[PDB]
Amino acid sequence: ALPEPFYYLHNFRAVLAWIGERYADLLDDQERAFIAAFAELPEASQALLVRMVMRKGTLFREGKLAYAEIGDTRAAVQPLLALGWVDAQPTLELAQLFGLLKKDELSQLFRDHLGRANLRKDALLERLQPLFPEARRLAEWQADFAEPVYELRCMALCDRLRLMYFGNLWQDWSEFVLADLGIYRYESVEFSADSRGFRLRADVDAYLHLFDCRQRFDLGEPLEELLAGLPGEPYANPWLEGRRVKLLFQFAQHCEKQRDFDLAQRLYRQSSHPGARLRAIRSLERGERFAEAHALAREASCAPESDAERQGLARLLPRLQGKLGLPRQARAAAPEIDRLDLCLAFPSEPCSVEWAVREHLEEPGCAVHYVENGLINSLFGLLCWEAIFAAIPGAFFHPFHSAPADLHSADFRQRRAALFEACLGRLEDGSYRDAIRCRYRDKFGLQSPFVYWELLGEELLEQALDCLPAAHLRAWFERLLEDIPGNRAGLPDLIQFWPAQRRYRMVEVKGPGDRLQDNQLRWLQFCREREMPVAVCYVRWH
DNA sequence: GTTGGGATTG
DNA sequence: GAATGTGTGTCTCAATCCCAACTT
DNA sequence: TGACACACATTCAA
Ligand SMILES: [Ca+2]
Ligand SMILES: [Ca+2]
Repeated sequence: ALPEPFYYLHNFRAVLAWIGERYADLLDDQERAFIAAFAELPEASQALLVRMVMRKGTLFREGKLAYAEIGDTRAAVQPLLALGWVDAQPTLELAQLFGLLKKDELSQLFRDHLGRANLRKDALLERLQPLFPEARRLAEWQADFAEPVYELRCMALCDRLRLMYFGNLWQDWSEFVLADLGIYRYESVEFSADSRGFRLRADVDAYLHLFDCRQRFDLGEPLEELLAGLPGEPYANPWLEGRRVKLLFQFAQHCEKQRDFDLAQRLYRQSSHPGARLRAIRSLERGERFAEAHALAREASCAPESDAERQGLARLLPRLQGKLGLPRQARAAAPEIDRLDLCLAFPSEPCSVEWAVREHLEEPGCAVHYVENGLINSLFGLLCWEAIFAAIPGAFFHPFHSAPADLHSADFRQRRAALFEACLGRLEDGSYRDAIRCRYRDKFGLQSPFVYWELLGEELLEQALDCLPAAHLRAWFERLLEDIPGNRAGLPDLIQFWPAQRRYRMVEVKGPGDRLQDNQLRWLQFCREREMPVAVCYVRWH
């Protein structure tokens, strides 16, 4: 509904300029030649090229290329044919033709070799691939097919550019029009004109290779040839080693699901990924090598990766000490968790077990809310908003940031320690209550990692602000900062407020067929050692 | 005719 | 009865087409 | 496009 018909080409020329000035030193010979050559195309053909780069395929029937802004599809496509950037009569493997053509058209083309039953499209290919392994020009499948198919052949450079400008490959160019329409509305940070996503080109190239390995894997191919291509020595850049170490982790998971534990051990062991060490032990155990398992677990319990790894090691060590001759480690006492049982009539009809306990528990002198990590994450997101989106160098390179780029980075707290000391300071004097309504009214709806506007109504915001102790908020917000990925979930299903007694209690509801998860248990027990009001409500039916 | 999942699209 | 492995649904931007599968 | 929580199945060491 915005004016201009060509906005998407304005936006693409826009990103070409931005990579021209910000990434100038990072471009190559072949690449900088592309940005130059692109600017010389007619407006009609530059527009078509942006359409194909923005749609799903690398392959298109001329028929699917109808656009009003560009009059003729065939006319606009010639200057692109000249650079070899768009192929006509490209080569299509059997499977790819099944994408381009309807089942009607495919039925006739292979009309000979389908006699058996009329059957599905996914099924045809299964029975039709052994007959047609080879790939052919579109002309060599049916010689008279008069509709071109186009293959955009320069797409690799475009993803390299998209990756450099955005700094993660999941965001589309559609980020532009959505922001303009006011659909996804982002916070605007003012960062330096020299700040950018990637420093070295070898950083871009490495990200791109890891992305290639999961692409080739989520299709597959064996890892046996993939781990040939991955580096066997850690990456220079920390964020890359983050990405690589995670990739290794997920490959090892796929191994474990195929019951290949001897390889699973080798893979987990060379990933630094969270809980990788644990899956390594549990993998060795699954593969019946108990001797190595026990030694790894003993090594881990000495300086454990996390409270969650402590929590799992507290199960693995004694079982291993069981299948080995060793004396068991008597596990710890737990403070216990405040039990509440409810016998409720049947659904009918569902209506989750959680919602039902919310209506049951409301006194009405009691108010009860369904918020899962919504309320603590959100209050934190509001209070520390000015610290989170603080303009720290290399934390923002574009307009579309939903969270700082350094968010999971280990020293992220330390770099902002100023504004965090200030925002966390508002708990010590009274100023947090007003400050949170201030960031809340001003910043409502803006995309942020922690703030669930959907969840946070006026009633819940001010009920929580006056029933939640300043000091308990200090505790939870400090714990949240200790491991951002590892502590932002586990929180309970419900929180209830008694505003007259300015009390609250958080309640986890477990229907039959759920137990308390490990991270949930950490959250409950952390509160319970701090003498915070949490409780677990287990429901039975009758 | 209906679903229902996808792409596409501003 | 724990403790595991493993499968499923919910978020969605919303509106519109275009197909493939099912149901009449 | 995952991250989360839940639901259900399987396999064990008390
Ligand atoms: Ca829940
Ligand atoms: Ca629950």
